[PDB]
Amino acid sequence: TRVPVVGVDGRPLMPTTPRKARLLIRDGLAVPRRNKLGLFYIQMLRPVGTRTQPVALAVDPGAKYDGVAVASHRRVELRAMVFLPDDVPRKMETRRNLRRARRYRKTPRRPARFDNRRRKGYWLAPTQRFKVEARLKVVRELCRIYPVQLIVTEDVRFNHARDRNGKYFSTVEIGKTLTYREYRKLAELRLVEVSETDAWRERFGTHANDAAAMLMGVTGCAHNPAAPFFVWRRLRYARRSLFRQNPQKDGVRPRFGGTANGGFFRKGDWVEAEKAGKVYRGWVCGLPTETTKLVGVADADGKRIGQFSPKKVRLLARSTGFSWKEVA
RNA sequence: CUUAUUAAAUGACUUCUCGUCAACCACCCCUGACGUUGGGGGCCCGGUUUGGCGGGGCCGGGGGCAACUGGCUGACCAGGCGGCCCGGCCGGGCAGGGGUCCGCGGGGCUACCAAGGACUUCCGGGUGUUUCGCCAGCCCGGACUAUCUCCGGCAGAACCGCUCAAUGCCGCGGCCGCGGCCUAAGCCCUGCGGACAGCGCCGAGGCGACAAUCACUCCGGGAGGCCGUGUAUCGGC
DNA sequence: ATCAGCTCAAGAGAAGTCATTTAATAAG
DNA sequence: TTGAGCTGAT
Ligand SMILES: [Mg+2]
Ligand SMILES: [Mg+2]
Repeated sequence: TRVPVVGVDGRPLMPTTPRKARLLIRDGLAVPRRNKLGLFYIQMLRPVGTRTQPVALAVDPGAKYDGVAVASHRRVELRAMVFLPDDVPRKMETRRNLRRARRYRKTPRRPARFDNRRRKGYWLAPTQRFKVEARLKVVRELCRIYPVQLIVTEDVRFNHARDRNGKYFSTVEIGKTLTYREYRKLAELRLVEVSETDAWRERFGTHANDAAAMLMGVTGCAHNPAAPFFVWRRLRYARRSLFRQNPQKDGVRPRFGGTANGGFFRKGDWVEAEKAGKVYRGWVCGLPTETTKLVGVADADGKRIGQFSPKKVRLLARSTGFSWKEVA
């Protein structure tokens, strides 16, 4: 196991051992820290030598989930898996339907204006902006704590003109130029063909393994089966839909969404909670209200653990946007 | 790299409307005290007529066992903002004057650096869970008309409403000698009648930050290399 | 008097037109 | 995807 180290100037250093991590914290020379992805690291409180060896990052994008791996010049140091749960198209469809009904029943007749709705600069649909921004944040937060010098990614391609079914390629092809533009600001980029990915996978023998095979290809590092495996997913909430849509008996509409409501906790926050004499660490599914004076907490995969008394919940970290999960 | 063809992804405007909830009126049915009056119900699902969607009229079945419906009004983010009015920037409010589409008609103009506006361009504003902050989308104002972006109609077409359905037809110029004259189904303005609204616009979308984040093994507070600035997988024994 | 376990319901669609980004191919 | 209702228990 290795602990990432970050210098007083904000550069990543080379990773150190857990023993050095312990003693640097104990002696007060460095502060322990967690990344936005929850990865533990240490920030120095002293200048130290800045010499580092090569480190490379690989990202193998999928539609539903991605593989990520980090390798030193010697070995793979990390494997990870990233989930993006495809929530935005339904949310935009429901918002569109509600807008259409609202305008129908609440506005006069209005002119149809569709001929000249020009778009200025580069454009992406909200779903593709969502997935690009998530993948960029993952990469950008990995490059924050590791001395990444090279980014490796497969350049997905599909012949849409000859096969109509290609949905799960379109969702990853679209937005690639913005991704590649943003990648090159972090580190030098090596694009990889799908055939090269296949060849390296078959040579060396969870899709983080495929991203690791792209590393073993480009940089020749050894495989590391003992490397830790992490699961990360973007947190999803009902951000502005404050109430349920259909009026129920006597015309009531129950409240639904909102990430903040003037309380202490907020839905993205990471918390430790007690219930039935047992301790849980999780993320705030639900907020206290005048009637429902409980905090809903969910596990790393987004399923609610339960509802908790607000006295028994301790705030660990405010919303990072991600959950995290180490796989034993 | 410009333009085009095919195919995916998912964003916008508009029309038509389902779905949910609530109140009142009219009619019908079961049942109760003695036609007056009182409790409750009058519901669903599938098929069909159309190019298609929603009403309506038919066909059939379920579930009740009681046969099986009309009219009309209000609500579906919380709220925010603009126009104008009344009282004294706070309180209350929608009278006036605006917005769009359709039918018939008129005035001025022009043939693509068009007619001359704006879903063009530039600047700015409203809205957009919030602890703070940013963005997408929509809408609006002023300044020009921006290094150029955009501007139509008929049939099919009906039991009704809407719709550029598949398809078919027209206009996107004509005439003369690059230039000139003329003229629209194109551009600007506008009259009378009808439709939507009852004063309008935006509200169910994406995200950043937060030090409360103190780890990993292993013993029973400590251990899990010393040095090259107490980083290092690189170098040194 | 309040903690914990278990349960419940939850808005959706046709059509006209238009617009980006990413393929494979044209033609310049 | 999340607030809220209901019950049993101490
Ligand atoms: Mg707000
Ligand atoms: Mg047609």
